[PDB]
Amino acid sequence: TGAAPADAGSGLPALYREAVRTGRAAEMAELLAAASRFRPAFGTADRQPVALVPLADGLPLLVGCAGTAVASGPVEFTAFAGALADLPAAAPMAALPQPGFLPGERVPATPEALFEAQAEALLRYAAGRPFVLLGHSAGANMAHALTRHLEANGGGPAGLVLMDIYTPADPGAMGVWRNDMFQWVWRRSPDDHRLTAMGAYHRLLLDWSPTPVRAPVLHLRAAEPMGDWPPGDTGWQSHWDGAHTTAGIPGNHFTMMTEHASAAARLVHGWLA
Amino acid sequence: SGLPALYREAVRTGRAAEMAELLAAASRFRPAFGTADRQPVALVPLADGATGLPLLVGCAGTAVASGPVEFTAFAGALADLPAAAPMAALPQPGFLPGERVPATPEALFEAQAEALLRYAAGRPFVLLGHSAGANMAHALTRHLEANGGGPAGLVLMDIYTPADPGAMGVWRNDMFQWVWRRSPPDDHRLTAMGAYHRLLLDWSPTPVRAPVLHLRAAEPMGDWPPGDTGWQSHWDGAHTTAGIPGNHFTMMTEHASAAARLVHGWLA
Repeated sequence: TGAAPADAGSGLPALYREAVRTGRAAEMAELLAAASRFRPAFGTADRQPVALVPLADGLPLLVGCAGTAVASGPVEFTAFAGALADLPAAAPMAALPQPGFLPGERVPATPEALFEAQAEALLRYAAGRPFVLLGHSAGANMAHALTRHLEANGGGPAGLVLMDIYTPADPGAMGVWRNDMFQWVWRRSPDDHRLTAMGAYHRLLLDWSPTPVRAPVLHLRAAEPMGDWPPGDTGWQSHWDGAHTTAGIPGNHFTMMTEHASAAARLVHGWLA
Repeated sequence: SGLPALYREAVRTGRAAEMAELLAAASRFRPAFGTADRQPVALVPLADGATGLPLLVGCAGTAVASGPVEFTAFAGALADLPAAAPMAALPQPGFLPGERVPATPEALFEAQAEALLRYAAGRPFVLLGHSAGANMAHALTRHLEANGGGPAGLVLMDIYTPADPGAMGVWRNDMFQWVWRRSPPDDHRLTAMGAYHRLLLDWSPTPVRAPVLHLRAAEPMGDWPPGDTGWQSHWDGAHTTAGIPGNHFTMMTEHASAAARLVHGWLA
């Protein structure tokens, strides 16, 4: 019936805005996931290329896998990389993008086509150097899956850093806060292209499950809830059984990797090698 | 790219079925008008009174190139038949910029009924629809008759049942392809189409009191392997049932004068 008549758009962005204004992020995410079925997609035979984006320069290569939100891309690491740079003996860093958010890239048809494409960029960028993968929010899901694929094919990273991971199919607090997230990722920045990419990766991440990896895991989790939590406990918190190290980072699900990315850089640094 | 570019990919790949489902879903985020906050509807005059014939009111259909322009071929023929009845078109709210969609069937039809009865100024009228517009002319006849009025007639052209469309199920993709070329569809027309798909999927072919002139296409728009007449529009209990030259679309393009000579004679 109309939450903000002043808005004069009509595409998916306007429909997106009207979803978040009326508390229907879940309904909208499904819409976007169904929409991505009509985006051309690349498969393993004709993989579109992927280029890692340099981020900074005894430690292994650090590789940040971009998230799958509209706000996501290499940019999301730049505070972390900048804080990482001015550290003594700091690792060199790169960034793995998720293809399709930029024009006019295809999304993957399958996870195998994605990880085959990201894995060839990765090994070409790293040479024989050991690497450690990292990712935050949905980028944490994306980095664990790439890990699965690397290890399954006889390779792998030296360790896996997973900042504030949740299960998309079992969202816990991240479902309760879904509309709150959709709010943030817009303002942080969104066209139809980026929005259907988010839809396609959301479809990918409905088949995701919290399965083990060989690589030692570092699990960073925010100190503050991003939304409100009526139960009043820390039941909202990200979890990872069998993590080598679990470490709290000040800030919330997002501000841990902006206003407080300095502390994450320091703890990552003290954990490597 | 947007919903225009997804729509064409769906049609290019034979998936107009999923595209109608998507737009139905996408439309549930369109701002809507209820009966309380009604969006005004205005009739579009097409042909002047040339009696004592009733006013013909075509009901606009629900696809992306529907509206009062779909009655230009028909209304031109009508205006050069001798002693013609006048005619106006009734648009469907939500397809033009800045317009909202109807929240409920009740909201749309109270808006339309208001407008239509204003414009008539006492004159009896005949509701006329083609394709999904037939379902809308029917659904408004039901609404009016339920509330103590109604048209003196109803003209259903090539009406199918959306939930169980038979041949229009088979040909949905040819439908979508043609309605695009006829147009240039934007997000706002695709999302309106979707809103009207949602309401039409609940539509059933209930009987009406007014006499029904049923007009149907001679030719199968798409191919029909069965080789029989199971592709044709079907209205049991119609007053009159006439075949009109052409297929679902050209029956109101090239052969509109055929439809209009026939309507004209049926009315008088």
